[PDB]
Amino acid sequence: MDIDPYKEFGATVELLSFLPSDFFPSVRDLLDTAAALYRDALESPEHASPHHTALRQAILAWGDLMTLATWVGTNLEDPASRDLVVSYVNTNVGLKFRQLLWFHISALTFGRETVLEYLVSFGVWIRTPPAYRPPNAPILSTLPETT
Amino acid sequence: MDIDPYKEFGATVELLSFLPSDFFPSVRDLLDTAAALYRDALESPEHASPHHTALRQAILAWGDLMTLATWVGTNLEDPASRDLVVSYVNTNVGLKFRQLLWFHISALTFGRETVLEYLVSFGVWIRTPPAYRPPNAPILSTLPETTV
Amino acid sequence: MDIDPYKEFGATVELLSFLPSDFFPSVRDLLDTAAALYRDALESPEHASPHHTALRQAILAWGDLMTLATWVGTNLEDPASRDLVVSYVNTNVGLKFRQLLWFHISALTFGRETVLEYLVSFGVWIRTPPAYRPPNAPILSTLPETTV
Amino acid sequence: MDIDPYKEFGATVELLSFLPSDFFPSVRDLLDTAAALYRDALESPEHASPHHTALRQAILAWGDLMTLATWVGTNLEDPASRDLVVSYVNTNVGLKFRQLLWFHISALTFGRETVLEYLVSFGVWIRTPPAYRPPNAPILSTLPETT
Amino acid sequence: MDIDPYKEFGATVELLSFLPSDFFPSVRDLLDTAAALYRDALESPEHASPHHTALRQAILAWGDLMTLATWVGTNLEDPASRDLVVSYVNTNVGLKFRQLLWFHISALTFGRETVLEYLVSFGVWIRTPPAYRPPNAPILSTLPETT
Amino acid sequence: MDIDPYKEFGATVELLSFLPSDFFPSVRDLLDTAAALYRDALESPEHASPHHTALRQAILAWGDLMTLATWVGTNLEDPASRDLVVSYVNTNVGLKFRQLLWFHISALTFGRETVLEYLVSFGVWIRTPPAYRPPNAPILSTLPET
Repeated sequence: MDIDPYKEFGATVELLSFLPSDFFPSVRDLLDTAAALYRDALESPEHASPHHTALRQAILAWGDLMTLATWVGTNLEDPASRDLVVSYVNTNVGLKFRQLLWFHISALTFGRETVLEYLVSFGVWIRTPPAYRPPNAPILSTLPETT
Repeated sequence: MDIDPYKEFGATVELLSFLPSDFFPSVRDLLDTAAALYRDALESPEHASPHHTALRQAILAWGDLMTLATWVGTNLEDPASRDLVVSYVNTNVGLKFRQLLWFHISALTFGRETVLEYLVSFGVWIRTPPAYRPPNAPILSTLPETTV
Repeated sequence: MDIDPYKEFGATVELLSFLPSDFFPSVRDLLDTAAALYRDALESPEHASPHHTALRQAILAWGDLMTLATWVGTNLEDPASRDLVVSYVNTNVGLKFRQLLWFHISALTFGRETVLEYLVSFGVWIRTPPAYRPPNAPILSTLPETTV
Repeated sequence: MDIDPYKEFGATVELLSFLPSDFFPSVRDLLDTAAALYRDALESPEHASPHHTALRQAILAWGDLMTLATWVGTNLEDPASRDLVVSYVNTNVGLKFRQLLWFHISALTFGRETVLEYLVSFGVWIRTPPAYRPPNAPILSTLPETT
Repeated sequence: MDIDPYKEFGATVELLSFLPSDFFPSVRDLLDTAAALYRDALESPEHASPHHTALRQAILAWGDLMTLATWVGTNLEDPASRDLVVSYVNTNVGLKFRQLLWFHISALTFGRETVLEYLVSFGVWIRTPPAYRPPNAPILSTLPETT
Repeated sequence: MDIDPYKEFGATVELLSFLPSDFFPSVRDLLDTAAALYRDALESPEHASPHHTALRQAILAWGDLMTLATWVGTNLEDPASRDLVVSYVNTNVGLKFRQLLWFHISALTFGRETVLEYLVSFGVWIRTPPAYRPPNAPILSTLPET
C-alpha cells in the first residue's frame, strides 16, 4: 500500500527516480563494501541507528534471493525461461535494491543531512539537458575539515 | 554471512525453530490486520521505534514479491514451471516471512520483553508429551490483569 | 552411598518420583533448546550460578555417552546385543538424565523457589481421581502476571 | 558441543592432555578418598563452592555406570564382548573421570590458585624429553606455613 | 584454530580482501623499499613498536620460503610441479603475505589511523562507478591526517 | 638479509645452538599448550605486549604451512618423496619453529629476564662433560624447592 520506505529519513523514492541505473556499484560490490566496513557492528546486538536496523532487513531479504536463485537453476527443467528470471532480478531488481542500499550505506558515513544535501543538488544535474551540464558530476565528499 | 535479524531485539532464529513452521497466520491475515491498525502511524516521517522500521522493508520486499509474482504470470509462456514457483513462495517464503513479520507486530502491542517472555513458555508447551500438553495452548491476551 | 543431587537446591529424588517417568521431553528436545539459548553464556569463564555448573557435567557425561554409543556400533561384531544396550539408554538412562536435566533449565528461567513451588502442585493434579483431574494440567508460563 | 568443563575454573582440558594415564589413583581409591574426607559436607544441602556442586554430578553420573556395569554382566548372553566394554570404561573412561575427579578433589584442598600454579610447572616437566627431566617430578604440597 | 593478525591493530583480514589482489606491490619491490629504509631500525634491540616487532617475523617466516623454494630444485627436478607450486604461492599465499606486508610498512610512515581511513575511503573509489568518482584515487601525504 | 628475531629481547639465536635440537617438544604438544591458556588472550584486540604480537605471526605463517603441507599430498604423488618434504621440515625448520615457538610461551609465564637466566644456567649444564654432569637438570621455578 501507499507507503514510502524513506519518509522515515526525511527523504523519498519519488526522489530517487533520478538515479541513473548506470550509477550504482555492482550489488556484489556494495555487499562486499558494506559488511567489510561494519560487519562487527552488524552481527552486533545494538540497533545503534535505525539505518543500521533497516539496512540488515534489506540484506537478508536479498540474501534470500541469492539463496533462491540457486534453487531455481537447481530445481528447474526449462533452460529457456530459468535464465530469463535471473535477468529481471539482477537487473530490474538489483536496482530497487542497489538504489536503496547505497543510500543507507554511504549515508551511514556522511550522516543523513550531509547526504540529502547531496541528492538535492545532484537532482538538478541529471535533470539538465546533456548539452548543458559539466561532464563532471557532483560527488560524495566528507565535508571539509573546518568543523 | 552469519547475521541474525533478531540479535538486535535480544533474540535468535536458532530460537523460533521452536514454533511449528505452520503456526504463524497466513500473511493475508497479518497485513489485512497490521496496516489496518498502524497505517497512518507508518505513512509517517517519525520512526517511533526500530520495530516500526523493521517492518517497512519486510512489507515492501514482499510487496516487491507479490509485485513480482503477478508479473511472472504475464511474462512466461510456460504454464508448467510458471505455476510452480509460487509454491516456493506462498509456501516456502511464506514461512521465512510470515514467521518474522508476525513477530514484530506483537511486540508493538505487548512489549519486546513481554514477547521474548512468550516464546520460551510456549516452547515448553509444544515439546511436552501429548498426554500432558493442556489442550489450551498459551496465548497473548493484553493484561486481563487487575486494576487494584 | 546416599547422596541426592538435589538436596543442594532444596529438593529430593524421593520427590520427583511424582512425575510420570514419561513426562520429561526427549533429550533431543532439551538440548536443541537449552544450548540454543544459553550457549555463549556457558562457553563462559563465569559460573553465574551452581545450576549452570550443574548442567555442564550432565551434558558432557551424556555427550560422553552418545560419544560412546556411536563407538559401540563401530567396535562390536554382534548385532544381537549391540543394538540392545541403547534400549537401556535412549530409554533407561534417558529417564535418569532427561529427568534431572529438564529440571535445572527451568529454574534458569523461573526460579529455584518458583520451581519447587511447581512440582508440589502438579503432584496433586496427577494423584487426583481421573474424574477430577482438570484436563488442563499445570504448567510453567512466565508471569502472565499483571503490571499495575 | 564445543564447551570446556573447566573454563569455569580459569582452567582447561586442552590443558590436561598432559596428564599421564599412569598418574592417577585407582578410581576406587579416589572415590573412597574423597567421600571419606568430605562425606558429611556432601550429603549436605549447602553448595558451598561450585566445586562441591560440580563434583557430585561427576560422582553420581559415574555411580550410574558402576550401577550399570552390574546390569551388563547380569543381563547378557555374550561372554566375549560383555567383558570388552568394561575395558573401555574402567580404562578409556576411568581416565576421563579420574582425570577430572582428582582435579576438584585435591584442588578442594589447595584452593584453585595453589593448584593451577601446579599444573602450570608440571606441564613442562612431562613436556620434556626423558633424558632431560629429573626422575623426581613436582608434587602437590600445601604451600609452606609463612602465610 | 581461528584468529586474525589484525584484531590487534584495530583491523581485519576480511577487510583487505576488500582490495584487488592485483593491487599490492610484488614482494620484491616491498622488501627492497622496506629494509632499504629501516634496516638499521630492525637489526636493532628496540621493539620500538609492535609494527616493527610483528613484521620482522613475517620476513623470516617468508625468508624460510625463498630459502625453501630454492631447495625445491636441489632435490626436486621431478614432474611439471617445481613450477606450479611456486605459482599457488605467488598467486595464493604470496598475496596473503604481500597483503599484510605492505600494510605495516605504510603505517610506519603514515600512522595507523592515517592508514585505515585510506582503505576505507579508497576501496570505495574503485568500488564506485566511472564518471561518478574523482579524477584520481586519494593517496598518502604525511602531515594532515586522522579523523 | 641477515637479521635476528631475538635481538629484540636481549637474546640471540646463536644463543640456542646451546640447547640440543632434540629438546623442544613436538609442536603438537606446544601448540596445544598455548591455546589452552591464552585462547581468549589472543583472539583478543589488545596487543597485550610484543611477545603476544609475535606468536600470532608465527602460528599463522605456520598455519599456512600445515594448510599447505596437506596440499603437497593432494595435488602430488610423484616419487616416494611427497613425504620427504617433511624430512627437512620437521628436521631443519620444524626445529626453528619449535625453537622460537617455545621461547615466548615460557617468558610469558616466567619473565623474559627470569628466562635468559635459564639458558645461561643451561648453556653450561650441557657444555659440561657426561660423567661430571649432574643427575637432574635445571627448570622453571615459579618458586618451589626440596
